[PDB]
Amino acid sequence: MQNSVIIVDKNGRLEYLVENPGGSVANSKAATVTGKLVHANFGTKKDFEDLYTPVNGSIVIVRAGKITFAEKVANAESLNAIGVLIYMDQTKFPIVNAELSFTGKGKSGIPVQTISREAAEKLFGNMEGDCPSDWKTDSTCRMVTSESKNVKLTVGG
Ligand code: NA
Ligand code: NA
Repeated sequence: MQNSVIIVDKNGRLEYLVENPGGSVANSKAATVTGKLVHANFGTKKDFEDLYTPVNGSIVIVRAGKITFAEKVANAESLNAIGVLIYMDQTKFPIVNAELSFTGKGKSGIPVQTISREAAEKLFGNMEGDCPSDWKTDSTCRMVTSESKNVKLTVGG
């Protein structure tokens, strides 16, 4: 279903293909979105409450775990995020059979994509701000993209 995660420079001339994930998120809306990438830990409600950066109008990246993918997306949707990236921090191997179950059996309101940990680590290289020690995640974790960088998420259909 031809998915792609791309870091685009705000000068409009440079971009860097992070990953074209072979796996698709079942019931994700098919679209392309571009904006800031904000790390929201696991995407739980408390994670979003303790977040400094407003996710409204931004792509959020979350770790798999604690809650379903649908609940992560539903919280990001509620806070007016434009897209969601999901990755596992405990393995390099990609998420398989990623799935979104919503009331009414419909799709997400925003594009949702699973990415490998290597892909997440690449995004973190273009991101600033150490993640809180309380998250108990890899030292490569970063919070928000630098001002000169946006993430272009494309989920195909
Ligand atoms: Na940014
Ligand atoms: Na849940």
